[PDB]
Formats: sequence, structure tokens, C-alpha cells
Amino acid sequence: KPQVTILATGGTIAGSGESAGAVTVDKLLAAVPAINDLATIKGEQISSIGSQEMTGKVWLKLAKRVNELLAQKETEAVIITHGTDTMEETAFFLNLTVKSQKPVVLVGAMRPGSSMSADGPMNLYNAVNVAINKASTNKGVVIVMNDEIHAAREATKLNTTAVNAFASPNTGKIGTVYYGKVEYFTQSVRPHTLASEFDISKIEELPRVDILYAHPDDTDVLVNAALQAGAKGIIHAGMGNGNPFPLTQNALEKAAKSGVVVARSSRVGSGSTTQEAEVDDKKLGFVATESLNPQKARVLLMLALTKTSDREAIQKIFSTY
Amino acid sequence: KPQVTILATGGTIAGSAGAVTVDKLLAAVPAINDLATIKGEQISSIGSQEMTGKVWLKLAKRVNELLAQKETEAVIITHGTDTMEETAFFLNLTVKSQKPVVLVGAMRPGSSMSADGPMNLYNAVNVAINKASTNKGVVIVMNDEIHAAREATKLNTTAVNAFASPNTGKIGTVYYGKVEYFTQSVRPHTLASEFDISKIEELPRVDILYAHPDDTDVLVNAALQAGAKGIIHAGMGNGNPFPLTQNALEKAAKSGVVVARSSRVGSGSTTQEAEVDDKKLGFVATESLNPQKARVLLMLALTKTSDREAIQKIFSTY
Amino acid sequence: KPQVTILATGGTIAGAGAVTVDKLLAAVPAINDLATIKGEQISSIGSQEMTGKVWLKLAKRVNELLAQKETEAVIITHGTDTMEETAFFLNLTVKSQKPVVLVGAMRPGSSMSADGPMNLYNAVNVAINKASTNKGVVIVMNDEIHAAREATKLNTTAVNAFASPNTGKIGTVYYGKVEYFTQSVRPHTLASEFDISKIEELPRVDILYAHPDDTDVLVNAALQAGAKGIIHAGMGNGNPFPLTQNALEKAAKSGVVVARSSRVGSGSTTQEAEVDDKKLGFVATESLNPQKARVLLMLALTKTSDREAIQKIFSTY
Amino acid sequence: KPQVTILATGGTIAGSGAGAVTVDKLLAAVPAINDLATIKGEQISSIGSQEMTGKVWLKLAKRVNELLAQKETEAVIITHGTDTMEETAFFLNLTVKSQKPVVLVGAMRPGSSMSADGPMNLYNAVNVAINKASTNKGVVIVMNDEIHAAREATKLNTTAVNAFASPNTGKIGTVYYGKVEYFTQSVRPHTLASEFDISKIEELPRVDILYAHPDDTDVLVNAALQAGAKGIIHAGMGNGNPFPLTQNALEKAAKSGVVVARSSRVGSGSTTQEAEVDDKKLGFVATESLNPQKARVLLMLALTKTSDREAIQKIFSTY
Repeated sequence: KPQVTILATGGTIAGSGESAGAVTVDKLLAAVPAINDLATIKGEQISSIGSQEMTGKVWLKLAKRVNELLAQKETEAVIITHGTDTMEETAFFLNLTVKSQKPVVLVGAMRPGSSMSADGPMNLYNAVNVAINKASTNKGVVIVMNDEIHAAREATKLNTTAVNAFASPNTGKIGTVYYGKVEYFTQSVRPHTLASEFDISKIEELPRVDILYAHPDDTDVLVNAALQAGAKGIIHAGMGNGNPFPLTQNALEKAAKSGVVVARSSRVGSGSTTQEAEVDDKKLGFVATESLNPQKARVLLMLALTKTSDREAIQKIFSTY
Repeated sequence: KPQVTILATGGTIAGSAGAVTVDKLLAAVPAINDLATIKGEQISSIGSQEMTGKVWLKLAKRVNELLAQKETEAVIITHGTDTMEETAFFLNLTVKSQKPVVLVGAMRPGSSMSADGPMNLYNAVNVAINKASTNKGVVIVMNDEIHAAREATKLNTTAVNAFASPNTGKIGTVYYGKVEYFTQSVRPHTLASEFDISKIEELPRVDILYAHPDDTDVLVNAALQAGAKGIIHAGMGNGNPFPLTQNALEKAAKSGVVVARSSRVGSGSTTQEAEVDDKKLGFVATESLNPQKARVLLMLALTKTSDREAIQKIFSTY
Repeated sequence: KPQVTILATGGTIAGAGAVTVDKLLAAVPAINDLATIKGEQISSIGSQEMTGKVWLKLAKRVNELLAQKETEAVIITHGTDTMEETAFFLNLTVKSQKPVVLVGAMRPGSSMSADGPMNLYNAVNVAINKASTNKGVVIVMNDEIHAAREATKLNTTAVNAFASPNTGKIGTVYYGKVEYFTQSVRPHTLASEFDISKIEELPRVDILYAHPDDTDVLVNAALQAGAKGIIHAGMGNGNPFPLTQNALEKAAKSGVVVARSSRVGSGSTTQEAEVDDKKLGFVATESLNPQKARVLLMLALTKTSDREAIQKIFSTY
Repeated sequence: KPQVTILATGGTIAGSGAGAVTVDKLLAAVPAINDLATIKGEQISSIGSQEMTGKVWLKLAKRVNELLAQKETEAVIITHGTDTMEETAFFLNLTVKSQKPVVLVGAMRPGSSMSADGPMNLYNAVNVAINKASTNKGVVIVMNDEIHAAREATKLNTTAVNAFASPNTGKIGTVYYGKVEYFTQSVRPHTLASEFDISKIEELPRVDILYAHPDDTDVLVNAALQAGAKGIIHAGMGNGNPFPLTQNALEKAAKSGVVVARSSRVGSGSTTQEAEVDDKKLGFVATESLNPQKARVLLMLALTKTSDREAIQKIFSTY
């Protein structure tokens, strides 16, 4: 039987009303007993928060612990139970810091376990089947939600409330899991996990990266406050294909000239924030984030800034990962 | 032939009438001359990422003047795609007419291979003159689709099919000029709007904040220092803030700056009675909009109230 | 408290004087706080077994119930496979503005994370909501309110399998909170010209699946079986293969109505594209899908077989 | 410069008013392509794609195989009608014995149209065809700035320029003013890895497709059997469910040695094994994550070497 550790970052995603190693994981196994037949489950309570309270300190603790567990010959896979709000940021961060080909599966629930028609039991059961599947090896970190397997690079929460809120808008799901039957149809061709250049093993604090939301009649004062608070990087969630308002652009130009990395993304939801469009990135000293979203671009810029603030090197990073 | 005015806000979206850029549109798409008697005016000459409240107010007041004219049957506005959704939503609540108002643009420049501007503009004229377009509210016509201004958004950076109505869908189609409606909005618009910008010179300042893990107080604080009258928070999932940011928004709301919760996710309602105690913190839930349109509705709300309850009713109505 | 009748067409989708409805109320007791529920069993079949006899029995019973002053709405529990056809049929045969809600479950009641309980609870909330009056027949699934005209099952297994690919949902229902954002502008229900009150059997209408190297033998077999109408699910914008076209032209000349739809899944099968409908004697189904176009053609054939009159029906409803 | 052949299956997809006149007219309409590649042209067929047949698929697959076996040929681009592009692309995806790019491209608007999509689609297709990352991606459809794997592609809309979709996955890449990026690749075997070889085949097996609905019939199953169908695709209700009368005729078909493969009318998702239909008892195949028209192509290929239920289920569970 495969040995799998469930790391809980918060409360139970499945069941309600109630020795693996963490009381939350004991309550999951009691609520979804079918998972005991699939894997020998150990549990740990890695953090004790809602995903809207996530911090870089928790991301570092989680990455280091996932790396320690998957370095163990006895451990086949890790499943992380996670709040849906920021699951895509944690998954993306682990996709570039986990140094293993063994499966890492993040899973959550859009409805509380106490709800009518709670999604957590099926999502967790499916997650365990994905974690133990031979084809999950070397797929990178995945999100399993609503019978779908999403590449961490591509995944996002695209809806506030729907059980089907997770999407991969620039690709689509890489696979399906239906009552535990796992089938992959595609795999990412963007480097992840072992192929990532990033190493957070010695890092205690990630670089500060702010995100700004672009609109008509925009401002310089939020760029200025990010600079004053010691931002190392700024993601600009631009209008359309990463376009700033002029007052904001002038402040971003000043930020870039001071050595703060300015990375253009978009508020729109999907598509690439492309190079050689309307913004003169080379003159103004900006990076184009291409086919990500602001919150995942922030994670990649945080990781980039652990070893470079050079525009050309960071553009290569955005054009590679 | 019906009389329609085309208001340009930038350059040509494709390729006498009273504006050289509209004359160029007519040269580029001469079939439109058989559909309508076209007059042209140049309201601004900017990319839509340069839009300001000043240009929104100038455009809305001029649309209101034109549609009050007995001879004028509809207005078409050519607009950059990046912020077309905000201008359309603003006009949807400030235009006091049932006559058609159609916004149109082009995801590819007029000089491009397979430029989308010619067909978009030709389809927009057909929608503007169609009998069924009356009392549909302001509409965006793109990629053979008719989108209610309330619902419409640019959802992709480059695709010719970048416009969508993620919470509904298109209200109709226009295919080589053939116009068909299948649905209509049941949210009040145009003539049924309470807002009146006829003597407004400047709109209230409303900032937008982008939420993420390890979020900050310093952008709330900078918005307050700059005289924000409202803040849209583009929250994580169902409008959730990071704690440090929440505490700064609570301070902002106690100071009498309206805080309205939206979402960064892209679709769905930022709901009341979820994980945020809006009544205790003094916030508004923006429900089924997006941050950029929620900002437009809060800017209009603030022209007549800063009361949390009154503004929640505005979000739960429009 | 409002009085609602639940009509069951199969078993229980979750977990009065119908045992199946009693089991629903046992499975989702919160519904008893929302409404006084009466229950009837109209059929006891999977939706892949549906027939025109069951559609007619259901429509006439819905009409009787909604004519009662005491009855505020009807909810019908239905298999997902053919819910869109039943909903569309009722949308043109229910002579009332009172809410008619179809609901089902993509996962059996016995499954982990069964969707039936929340779907049914949401369906009752929609059925009793003031704003649901005169919206036409709706499908309520996965927190979404879909117009019967526009609704289709688009996925084999997903709980989010229902969609309105040419519009979108007309509203939402989240933990019982009901909000409409749009309504259909196509006439329905009380405004429908159709009347099935004394109809015992619907006209036969076959559906053909177009592809390269297509055949005439399925057209020919539909004709031999007494088809009154044929829906052709054509390639792209309703295009037939030549051999098939020739057989359809023959079918139309014989007085069997040929209506062009598409296999693609969304969009209009338009007039004035590559097929000369007027010369070949065909109808273009426009913005439907083959399974709903079959329903509208079956109802059309209750009053006419005239190509012009049937085109107007497709261009109206 | 890279040498690419354009095979035209019909008229010009771009423009209005070498080796084939249609390709000469494409190059006159989109001259930027001459900067990218040395283009040769051939007129392989002269039809709208609604008139496609297995004879034309065989001709096309054999000619693509000959051209890609040429050391100097980098890639083939095939201009094709949108209606049945997905069927031709899926057929080539299992019969082209090469990793060199094969790109199918078309236009949802005629080249004479306002805002014709052909010029940019064709320009993009040439950039995909000459991209080194396009090697061993399988046969692809390039439409509307998107790169779709042939296995996953379908036309999902009647008229939209964005009518192409990959509903079970998503596009494998993007091409935006010629800039080619891949994000994913199919993990299902294709092209050089496929077991099928049509080199000796002059005629493909007959496979009919049936459209399921309430109050369904047996007479279309019966007519397919009488016409000598070797296979039937059943486009079932929901997860591939038949009406009972139709199921009884399909069971008779299967007993008579005609292969019955269950698909779905719905548009997306898997027609799964071990659902409500007892496939092993009734002698049916479940087509899983395809659609009826692509399931037809795979069944036609399967029938060139076997009619065994178990072997054909393995084919559908593999490709």
C-alpha cells in the first residue's frame, strides 16, 4: 500500500462532527474511510489558518517540509489540504521549489464539509487516487478539484462560489479523476519541480512583491507606497494586454530606475501579457510576465528576486517557467 | 436611412461626416453608408488605458444631448478595448434614453492581417439601427456578439474573442449584420437609473486594491491619504481580505471612506453573509460585478451617498 | 407557506402521497420549512427511457396543477440525460406564468458529495421566488438557473454539466438565495401557440448525425418508418454530405419536414449560408441544438407541415 | 530557408481576386509567408469539407507520408474546410509516420469577407509548421491564434471565428502574430507511435453514427446493418445511454459482428466504462474521452485490423 502524508494547512475540508499524526487528518479519514483502503495515511498540521491568511513564512515551512517528506524512501506522495482562495499561489510556489518527481497534490472544498452536497469528500478521495497513480510521477504539483487535475502553472480559482471554480484558462486540465479513476491527457512542457533553478532551502524570508490593480484615472500613490515599504518587485495588473495609465507608468518607470523590478501582467483573467506590444519594456526597464496571472506572476517574481534583479534575467525566467 | 452619430474616443478601429477619423471609418467600411446617415464627432483622441472621469463625463453628457435630438436614432462610440467595459457601464447608468448606445472596438489594429475592426463596426451599425436594440441598455458589440454593459468584460489580453459576459452570456448575436436578441438584462439601466451626471465636473476618487497572501496596509493608507472616497478591494476567492489589510479597510470605513468588497477571481458574486461580517466592519459586498465595474458603480453611488446601507442597496439593485 | 407540488419522473435524486417525494423530504428536511410540499409519481424511469407519452402526461398534469389557485409552482425531479428535452417541451406547452422547475443530480444520492440535496433545496427556493414568475420553464442545477430554451447537458459526468451555450444562465441560486440577471425575450409558456391538451401521440421526428462519406439509408429508413420530420445534425453550420442532401430533398418533396441543425454544440444553424433552404424545401433551426429542434418540430407538426410556417416557428420560439 | 508544402483540399482560405494555383493565390494574398519558408503547393482535392470521404483521407495521408519522408521537407500545411477539419486531423494523427509538423488550417469567414480570418490563420500556421518545438506534437489544428492537438480538437460553434475548442483539455499552445509557444503536449500516442498503417488500404470500413433521443428507434441501426456497416458509433444521451428499443437493436448488431462503440451527443467528457451500460455483457466498446465523429475515425482505423471487442476497447483506452 502506498505511504502518503496529508499536510493540513487549516481545518477539515471534508466531513463534519468528527493517531495518523494530526487530529484534522484523523477527522478526514473518519469522514472518508474509503481512503484507508488506498494508502497508509500519515498526517501533520503544518499551519492552522484560512488560505486568505497565508504568508511567505508558511510557504517556506511547507516547501521545506514537502522536500523532507519526499526525500524519504518510504514516502510516495504528499497531499496538502488547502483553502481554495490562495491554493493556486501555494501550488505554483511548490511547483518551483519542490525538488522531487513524486506527486504533490493540493485539494480543497468550495463548500464547507457541514454543507448539503459538500464537495470535499469526493475531492479528497479523488486527490488520494491522483497522489498514488503511477502517471502522476513527474507531472509537477497539481490541484485536484471537481473531478479535474490542473497543472499548478496553469491553475486558478476563476469563480467566487462554484464547485467548478478551478480552471486552467490558458490550457485546460491535464487530466481527469472520476470516482478515483485517474487519466492524464496532457502534461506541461514548462519546467517545474526538479527542472526549477530555485532553491528556498536556506531562505527565511521571501522578497516583498506588491500587486497593483490598473484602471482609468489611475494613480502614482500606490506605486509610491510599495516603494516606501521596500517592495523589491511590483506586479502591475494592467488594462487589457498589460497597459498602464500614464501617471502610473511614470511612477513604475521611477520604481524600475531605483532597482525595483516592474513586471507587467493583466487584470483581464486569461492570455499572455506579451513582449513588444504597446509598452516599451526595454526603454522603461519592465518585464512582461506573458501567460500567467498577477498572483502567480507575484510568486515567480518573489522567487526570481532571491537571486537577481536584472531585467533581462528576470524576463528569461518569465519566458521559461 | 436612420441618422446615427459615431463618437470616436481614439483613432480609427478600421482601415463630410464632421470628424476626420469617422470619415476614415466610412472610407474603410463603405457598406455602412447604405445602412445609415452617419455624422461623426471626436470626443477624445486617446488609447482607452488613458481614459479619465473627465472624458467619461464629456462623453455621457454629449450622448444625452444627441439622443434628446428627434432626428438622432442611435449613437455608436468607437473605443479602445482595454477599458471599453468601464465606459459602457458608466454610460449604462448615466444615459437617460432608451435609444441604442453601442460601443465597439478592435482587438487587432486596422493595418493588421485579419483586422476585426471592419466587421465589428459594420455589425455595430446594424445593432444600433435594429428595432430590438431599443431599451436593451448600453451594449458592447464585438466578435458577432451583443453584450449587456452590466455583464460585459474583456477576459483575454489579445484574442479577437476577448469580450465575454462571464456571469450571464451575450444577450444577442449579430452575424453579417443580422441582429437577434435572446435575452435582456432585468437589472435597471439607462432611463431607470437614479444617477444624474448632468452638472458633475469630477467623479469621486475610488481606488482598487489587489489582494494576495502576505498583504499590506500601506496601499489602503496611501489611498486614504490621496483622498479616496471609496475603495474597491479585489479580494481572494469570495471577496476575502488578508488580516492586516482588513484592519486598514475597517479604519478606512470608520473614517467614512466606503469600502466595497469585490474579487480578483474573474466571475461570480462577492456575496453578503459569507466569511466577512460586512455589517460589523462597515463594508459593502459588490455581488455580481467585477472590481473595475464595481469601481464605476461606487463612483456613481458617492455622487449621492456615503451611507453603507444605501450603497449596499445600490449594489443589490444595479 | 407556499404550496408546491413535486412531480417525480424516476427515483430519488437525494438520499404528500408519493413515497418517492416522502423520501426526498426525509433526505432534505429544510425544504419543509420553505413550502407545504405535495408529491406525485408521473413515471418511474431513467430519463434515457423518456417518450412522448410521458411528456404529454407530465405537461397535462402540470397544466391541471398550475390552474389550481392553491398551487404556486411545480418542481419536477428528472434524469439529467434528457432533462433539456422535457424542459423545452414544457416551456412551449405549459399555459401558465407560475414557476416550473426541473431539477436532477449528476451523482446518485448514495454517492460521496451527492449534488441532489443542494440542487433540490435550490430548486424549491427558485420555485417559490416572486421573481421566478413568467421566466418560462427553468432548469436549476449547480447553483444556476437556466432558461429551458437555452439549457443543454454539455458534459457526460461533471456536476457542472448543464450550460446555456448561446446565452448563459438567466440567474443564480446560492444556498437558496435567488437572483435573476436576465430573462428570455423568446415567447414561452402562456404565450406559446401550442396546445397538447387533447393530443395523445406526438409526430415522429428522427435525428440524423452528419459526417464525411455520409449515407442516404438513414433518411430512407426514417421515411419508411413514417417520420413526419427529420432533424439533420449537420457538419459546421448545418451542412449535409451530397448523397444525404439528395435524400433529404426527396424527403422534403414527399411532405416530411427537414429541419437543419448542427452536430457542433453551439451557435445558430443559419438561413442564407451555404444551403439554399427555400430551393431544397428545408427549415433552418437557427439558435437551438438537434435534440431541442426535434421538440419544436414535433410541436410544429401538431399544427402545420408548411415549410414557411415552420420556418416562422423556428424564427419565433 | 525551411521547405514546406501546402496541400490544398479545396479553394483559397485567404485572399480574393507554387506547384498549384490555389497556393499561388494564397502566397499573393499573404506575401509575408515567403519570408518564412520556401513554399511548394499541391491541389490534393477540390471540395468543401462537408464533401470529404475516406478516399480523400487515404490519398492525403499517403501523400503527407511521402512528403515528410523527403529529407528536404520540414513540414506539411493542409488548407481545409472547417466543418470536418477535426476528422481529417484525427485521421492523419494516427496514420502519419513522422514527427515532422503537420498543420491543418482554415477560415471561418471566406477570404472575400470583411475581417477575413484566413490570412492570419495561414500566416500563423506557417510559423507553427517551421517551429522546432512543433516536432512530435502530433497533427495540430491552428485557428484563431491557438494550437489544438488533433486528438482533442473540435469545431464547437457554427459561425464564430473562435469555433475551434479542445473541450476535454484546452489548446496545447498559442501563436500570436507568428510567435509560437507550447504550454502542454498530448500524452496519448500519435503519429510515429501509432500502430495503424493505411499504406496498403484503398477503402476504409463503413462506420455509421446514430443520434440518440427520447422515444428513439431501431430502424436506423437496422438500415446501417443492411448497408454493411462494420461499426456503429452511438451518440448516446448523457454518459452514452441508449433508449431501450435502440439498445436491443445495437445488441443484435454486436451479436452479428458489427462493432458498437458508445459515445455521447453532449459535447464533452468521457463516455465511460462501468457506468449504466453493461458493455461486456452487450458486447459494446466505450469510446471514453472522444466525440462521435472522432470516435468514428478511430473505429474505422481499428476495423482495418480487428473486430474483437476487447482489442478495440484497448485501442479506445490507448489513443
